[PDB]
Amino acid sequence: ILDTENESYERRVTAKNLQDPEDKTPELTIGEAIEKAFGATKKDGLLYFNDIPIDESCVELIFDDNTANKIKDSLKTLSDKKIYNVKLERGMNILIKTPTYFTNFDDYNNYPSTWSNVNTTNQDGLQGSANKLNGETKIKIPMSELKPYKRYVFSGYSKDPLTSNSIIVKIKAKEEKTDYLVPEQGYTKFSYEFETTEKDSSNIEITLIGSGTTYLDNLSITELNSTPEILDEPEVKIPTDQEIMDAHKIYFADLNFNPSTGNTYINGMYFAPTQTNKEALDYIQKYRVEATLQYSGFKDIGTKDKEMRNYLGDPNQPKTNYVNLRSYFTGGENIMTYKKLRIYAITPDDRELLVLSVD
Amino acid sequence: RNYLGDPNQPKTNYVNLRSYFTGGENIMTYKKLRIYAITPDDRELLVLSVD
Ligand SMILES: [Ca+2]
Repeated sequence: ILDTENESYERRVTAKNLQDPEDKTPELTIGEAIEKAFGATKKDGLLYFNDIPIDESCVELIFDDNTANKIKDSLKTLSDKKIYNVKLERGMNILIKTPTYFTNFDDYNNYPSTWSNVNTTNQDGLQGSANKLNGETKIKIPMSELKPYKRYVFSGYSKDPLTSNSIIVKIKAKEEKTDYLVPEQGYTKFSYEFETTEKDSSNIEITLIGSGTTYLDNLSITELNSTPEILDEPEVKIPTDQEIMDAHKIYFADLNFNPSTGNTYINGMYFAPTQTNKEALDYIQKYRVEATLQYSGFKDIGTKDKEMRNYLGDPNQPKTNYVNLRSYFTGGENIMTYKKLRIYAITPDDRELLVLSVD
Repeated sequence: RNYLGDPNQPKTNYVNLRSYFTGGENIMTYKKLRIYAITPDDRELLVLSVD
């Protein structure tokens, strides 16, 4: 498969299966297969699609387990340790992802803005020139040349012929990731990852600071996948514990009178609606009450749901919370006024709050 | 509501002061009162004032 980040190409090519003598099919190394599978050209021994460099250095490569392990040991045996020189067997599942942004300091400059330190005067890099510049090279991308919610990889090659010193790599991205690189005599790939967000967030900034003379080439950036994220919402408005007790600050007790020694034994309750509490009287779902009955004392009487009757019985007045003390779990007895009583508002989350107390 | 309660008269705007968010109390006449017409676009306009 080819990535070629405007349209993909997939091909199929016959393998040899060395374990059969009667298969007189030709034998092909990987690199040989690629040039025929995509009509690629060899400008310098490197493979070029139309002008896009293609080999182990300039691109990213992706393998299946079998297809990778069958190279893992087929390389330590070969004379040349280049992958494109490994042959082809059946069932290899390969993938060639091309960089979206690439420079070898010889032919290719994808990057919109250029690096702060160039030094293209060289003959190293495994290819043409190489960035020497013992100093540091920054790079800034406006994030407008990037797919927003994706993660890319940053690949390239580094060597230090005196194998003494080393480099840092900062990536100002989703996160500010930190990174230290120890190059070697020969070149080595690094391929550090990072994530982008927000569709013109802060310009994404990659800085490379290294003390002592350093050598670079084939700096590739290339997409991998999408990353989910979350912005900013209107969330659960758990109102308070105070506005509850500010919603019930206005109440009225509906009373059923007794003709003999009239002491207005309670029939129920309300909680007055005004302009403000019409949100705060709504979160209270249950009502715990404990009262003082007639023939016995101060019993605990139920937590049944509210009733939502018309306030004061005035049909024009709206409907608001009614706590029918009559329907609670009394033994069947009335509830006097001017003696002890307490009503608890219990939020749905089992968090009781006192809201008034008869004293 | 029906204007003046006369069923032959048409239906026109009624502002039921009783159904408003009073604490449960009446509204006297010959003492201060003001009614605001609020257009749907949240643009209030005074339309009469008891004085
Ligand atoms: Ca190069």
